[PDB]
Amino acid sequence: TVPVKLKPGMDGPKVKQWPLTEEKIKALVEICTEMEKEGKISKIGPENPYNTPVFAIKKKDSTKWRKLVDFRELNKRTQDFWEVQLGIPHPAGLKKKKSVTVLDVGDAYFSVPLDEDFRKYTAFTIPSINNETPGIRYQYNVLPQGWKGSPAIFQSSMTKILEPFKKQNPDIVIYQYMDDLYVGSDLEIGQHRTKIEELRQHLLRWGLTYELHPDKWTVQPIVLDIQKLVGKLNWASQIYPGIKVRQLCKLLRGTKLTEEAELELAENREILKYDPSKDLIAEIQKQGQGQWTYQIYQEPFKNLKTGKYARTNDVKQLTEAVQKITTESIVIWGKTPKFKLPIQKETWETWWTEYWQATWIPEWEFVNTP
Amino acid sequence: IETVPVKLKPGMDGPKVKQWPLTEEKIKALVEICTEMEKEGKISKIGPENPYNTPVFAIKKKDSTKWRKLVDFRELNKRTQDFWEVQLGIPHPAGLKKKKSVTVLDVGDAYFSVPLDEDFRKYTAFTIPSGIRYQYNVLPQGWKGSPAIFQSSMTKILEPFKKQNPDIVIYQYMDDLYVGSDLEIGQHRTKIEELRQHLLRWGLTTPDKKHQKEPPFLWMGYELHPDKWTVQPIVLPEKDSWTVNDIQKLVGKLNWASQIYPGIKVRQLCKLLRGTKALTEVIPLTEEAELELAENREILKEPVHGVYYDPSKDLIAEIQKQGQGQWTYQIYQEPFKNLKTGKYARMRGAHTNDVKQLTEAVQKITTESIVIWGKTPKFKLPIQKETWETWWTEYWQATWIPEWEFVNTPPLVKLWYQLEKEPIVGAETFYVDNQKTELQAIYLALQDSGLEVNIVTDSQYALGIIQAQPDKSESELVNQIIEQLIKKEKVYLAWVPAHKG
Repeated sequence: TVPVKLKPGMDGPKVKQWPLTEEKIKALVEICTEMEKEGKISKIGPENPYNTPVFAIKKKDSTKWRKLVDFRELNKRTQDFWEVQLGIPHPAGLKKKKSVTVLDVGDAYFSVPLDEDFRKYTAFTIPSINNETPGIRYQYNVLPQGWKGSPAIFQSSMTKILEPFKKQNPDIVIYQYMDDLYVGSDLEIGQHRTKIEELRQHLLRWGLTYELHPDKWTVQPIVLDIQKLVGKLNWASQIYPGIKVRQLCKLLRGTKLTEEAELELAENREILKYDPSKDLIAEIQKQGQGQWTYQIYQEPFKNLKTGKYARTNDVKQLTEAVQKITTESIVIWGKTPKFKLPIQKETWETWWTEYWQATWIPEWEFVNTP
Repeated sequence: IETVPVKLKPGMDGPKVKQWPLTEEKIKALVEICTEMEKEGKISKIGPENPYNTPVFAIKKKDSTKWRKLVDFRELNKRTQDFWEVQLGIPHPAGLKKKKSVTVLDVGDAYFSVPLDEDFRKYTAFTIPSGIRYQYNVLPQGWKGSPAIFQSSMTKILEPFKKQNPDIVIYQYMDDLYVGSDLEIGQHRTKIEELRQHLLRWGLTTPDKKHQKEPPFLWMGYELHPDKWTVQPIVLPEKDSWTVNDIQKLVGKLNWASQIYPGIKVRQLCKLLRGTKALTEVIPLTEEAELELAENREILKEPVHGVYYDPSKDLIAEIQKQGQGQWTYQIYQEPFKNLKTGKYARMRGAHTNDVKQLTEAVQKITTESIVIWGKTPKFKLPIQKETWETWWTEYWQATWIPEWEFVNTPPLVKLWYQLEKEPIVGAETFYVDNQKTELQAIYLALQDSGLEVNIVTDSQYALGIIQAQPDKSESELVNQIIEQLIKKEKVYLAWVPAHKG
C-alpha cells in the first residue's frame, strides 16, 4: 500500500464525458462488466465528485474492442510528483539502435491493488445513448491501468523480473512508458525478432503478462518567378544564418549578379550540413494533402527535430501523424510532446476517439481565435 | 430505507438560523403541519442541544392547497459537498421509439422514502418560532444534491426489475417513471402491476391518479402522442405580484423551457436577484423580463411535431440557407417529417463565411445526432462536390465533413472566387500603387478586358489582414473580388516577400 499523495491543496479530475457512438457504448458496457467481475473496479454513487472519460477503440488490424481510460489531470498532479519519488530515467543510446519494438503489456501495471487511499479520485463514466438511461460510473480500487503513475509503482516488479532478460542480451536498452515497452536492437533483424519472441515467452512464463526504425531518418534542411522563394528564405532565416540575400533588393522599386546567385547555391550546401527544464511542443502544418509538416520545439529558436510526414480524409492522416510523432518524441527526449493541431476543436473531437492505436494520450492545445 | 453516505464538504461551518414569524395564524399552521408528519414517519423530535438550524419561511403561496411546508435550503446548498450530476440533459423524445403500451407513473412521496445519513441529519434542522426543534430524517426537497441521491436510490431499487426481464424498457428522469412495453396494454397491466408491487416492497408511493393510459401523456411538456412528439403549449403564466419563491420557480421553468425552446436570458433573471434568502418578498418585473416573456411567447408559438426514431432506417440530415446566417437543419428519416427541426447559427456572421460555416453546421448536426439517436446521418448538403474538393486539398487548416449528397437550392454559399487553380503570374498592369488597401488595385482592374492586376499594397492597422484574405465580415472589397474573378482569368495577388529584410 504505497501512499499516493498528490499536490497539496488542489482538487482532482472533473472532466465531463462527450457522447459517442452506440456501438462504443455496447463495448464499454461489456468491458466494464468484465472489470467488475475481475474485481479491479467498483461502482460509486453521486457522493464522488471526481470523473474521467472512457473510450472504446478497435485493435490494430483486429475486431477486438479495447476500453481505454484517458485523463490528464491526475497525470498532471500525481505522476509528475512520482517523478521525484519514483522517477524513470531515459536512455541515451536508444537513438543509435537499428530498430525499436513497441509492445503493449497486458494488465501488468494494474496487477497490484495497493493504492486505495486516494482511490476516490479515479472514476470513469459510461453514459446512455440519449441521456435517458441514468449514467453508470465506476471507480478504481487497483493501480490505475492506462495511467502514467502505474509504471512508477510497478517499476520494482519490472526491475526484479527483467534481470534474466538483461543477462541474455545486455546490449538491448529498454525505457518503459505508461503501458508500453521500448526495446532497442542494433545487431540485425533476425536476432531482433528472435529476442522479441523470447521476450513474449518470458512475459508469458513468469506471469508478467509495429517497430519504429530510428536513425534511418534525420532532419530535413530547407530547399532554395523566383521572387517568392526568397520569402521562404525570410521564413527560416532565423533557423540558419548562412543565407545573405541582400543583393537582390536593389533594382526592385518597380516590377518590369553571379555573386548573389552563388548565395542560393550556398543555401544548397546547408542541405548537406532535451533539457528537462521545459517540455516539448509539436506543431503540424497541412501544406497539401499527402505531405504534412511536423516540428518539435523546446524553445522557438531551437528546432529539436524538423520533419515532414508523407504517406481518405484529413482527420485520419493527422491522427496517424500524431501517433507517429509521439512515438518519435518519446525516444529522443524522455517525455511525451504537447501537440498543436491545425484542426477545428469539435470537428477533431467528433472522430478522433473512433480510431487510435495507442494507449498513451498526449497533451494538446488546439489553436483558437481570441 | 436504504442508507446512503452523504457528507459535508471538508472544513465548512454548518447552517445557522435567523428566522422571524410572518403571521399569527402562520405559527399555528406550521405547528400543525410539522406535527402531522411528526406523528408520521417523515421526521422526528430532537432536543435543542444542536445550535445549528436553517431559517424557515413557509407560506400559503397557492390557495389551491390548504397549506404547505416550504423550508429554505439555499443557505445550506452553499455549505454542502458538491455532488456529481448523473446526466446533463433531458431525454429528447426522438430517442424514444414509437411504442405500443406507454404508461407514465409518477411518484409523490419519493423524497419521503429515501433516508438521510447521520451527518446531514443534524444540519437540516427547522424550528417553528415562539420553538420546538426537529431534524429532517429523509431526503429533503430543495437540498442541493437531492436529485442525484434520488436518482441513485431509484436505480438501486429498479435494477432488479431491469435485470429480471429486460424485454421492456424502463426510463426514469425528473421524478417520473416512464415504462413503454412492446406488448399490448392488456399484458401491460400485469407487468405494471408487478412493477407497482416491486415498488411496494421498498415503501415507495405510486398514486393511482398518476397512472396514465390516455394518448396525451404530459410529463415535461412533451405530449407523447402515438406518432408525434407535439410539445404541449406551455402556458407560462405571469402574476403581478411575483413572490421570490415563485421567482425561483419561474427561473427553473425558464431553464427547463430553454432546454427545448432557446431562451437567452432564462438564467440571467436569476443572476439579477441574489442574496434573497427570505422566501417572502414582492419583486417587480423588469423591462427585460417582459422582453423574455414576449420571446417565450414567440418561440413557444410553434409546437414542434415529429415522428419517433425507427431503428431500421438511417437518418438523412439537410441544412437550408434560409438567410444570411440563418440555416435550418431538418433531420428526417422518411420523407415529409421534421424530427428535430431547429433554428441554427444565430448571429454567426455578418456576411458569407465561405464553406467553413457550412462545415460547422454539419458538425453541429452530427454530435447532436449522436446524442439523440446514437448514429451518424448521411448529409444531403446542396452545393456541388467541385467546390468542396477545391476546398478540400487547398485549405489551410485541415477540416473534414462526414459525407455529402446532391440537392439543389437557389441561395448558394459558393463565393465564386479563386475556384480554379490560379496561374502563378499573369500579364499584370503597372501603376503607382482597412479593406481599402487592396480595393484600389481591385477596382483598377477591368472586368471586361480580362487582364488582371496584382500589386501588393500596405496600410496601417491591417497588415495581417492584407496578408490574409478574410471573408467573415461584409466588405465592398468582397463585391469587387466577386465581380472581378467572374468572366476573367484567375487573379492571384502577390504577397510581400521582404527582399529588403
